Amino acid sequence: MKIEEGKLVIWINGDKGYNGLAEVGKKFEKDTGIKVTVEHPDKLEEKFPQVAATGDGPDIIFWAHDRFGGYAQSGLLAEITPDKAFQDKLYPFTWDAVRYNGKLIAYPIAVEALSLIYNKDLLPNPPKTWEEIPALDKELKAKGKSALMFNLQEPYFTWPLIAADGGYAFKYENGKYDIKDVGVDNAGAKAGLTFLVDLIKNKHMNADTDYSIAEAAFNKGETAMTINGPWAWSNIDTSKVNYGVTVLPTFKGQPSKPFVGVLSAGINAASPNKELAKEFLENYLLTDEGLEAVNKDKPLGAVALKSYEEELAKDPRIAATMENAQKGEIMPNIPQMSAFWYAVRTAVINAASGRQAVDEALKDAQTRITK
Ligand code: NA
Ligand code: NA
Ligand code: NA
Ligand code: NA
Ligand code: NA
Ligand code: NA
Repeated sequence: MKIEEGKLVIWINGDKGYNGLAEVGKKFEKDTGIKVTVEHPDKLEEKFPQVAATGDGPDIIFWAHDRFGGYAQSGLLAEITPDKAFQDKLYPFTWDAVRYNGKLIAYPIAVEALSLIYNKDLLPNPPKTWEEIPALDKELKAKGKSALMFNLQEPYFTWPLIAADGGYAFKYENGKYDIKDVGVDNAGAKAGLTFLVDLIKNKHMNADTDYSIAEAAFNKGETAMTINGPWAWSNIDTSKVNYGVTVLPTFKGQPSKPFVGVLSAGINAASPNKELAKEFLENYLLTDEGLEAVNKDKPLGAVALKSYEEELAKDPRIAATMENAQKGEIMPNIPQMSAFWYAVRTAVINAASGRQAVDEALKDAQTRITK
């Protein structure tokens, strides 16, 4: 057949633990006699919709859930059939990330979100609120340091604060998103962006701080805190910096709302191996031993499977990742989300520089996203 019956071909990106996944496949092959081939093609997220559109490609694809919206719109993904008992083995918010048009189209694997990263030697008790941070910065500036540096140029990094007091991208209801219910220019978003702009106006942050500056400042020990994700941990210079990772600060008593990415496993709609793929994903990969094999190769971060997350969370960085993810916002998987990134990027830049008042900046963004 076009996709070969009686084997599994799996695509996963080259920055994931594909050797560990291959070992899960080897266990599957020993139990079933079914060959499992793990591949990590370049540009696989672009290749997959091309080959799957002709009924070809891998049996299983692994990618962040938000890309699977577009795949599901094109009918590239099988509706999966986990029973209710299996569903109860994963944190319930992860299933929401893999619903499209009401139907489950993938298995959640792992969970990623921003956290507050802090220098224990500069700040052994990091702030629980954003409101504390101006006064803390003044104290640290007096001793030659700063409180907080993070990427202000990209809304992925500023949204956690902007949205804390009631902002949101699109309202989620019943496995679907309301494209008319956008939370970009409401009073909560205005409050959060005002607080951010005030941090800049009061000289606690510089409006041109980007990813490079924040990472370098924190790694040099110049700033007590940054905001970044699990991809950054390996790069933190632990020779210079005894760092911790914790829950993001609250604003107006409300948690920060980082976007959540859920690494997910979809089954090709054209696969003749859908029962094999289900068996592999449910009863080999989504087990403590299967996730351990992948994680030992390249860390997954926090995971969707409760039994293994409860083990991983002995690492406080992973516990913090999951806490911030549970309080955060699943990234919408709908096409209108592309309008969100560029509209909000523009709004925050214009607000932080003074080109636009906060209110008019967010109003213009709201209009574009809802057009
Ligand atoms: Na194999
Ligand atoms: Na406090
Ligand atoms: Na448990
Ligand atoms: Na264990
Ligand atoms: Na005002
Ligand atoms: Na409006």
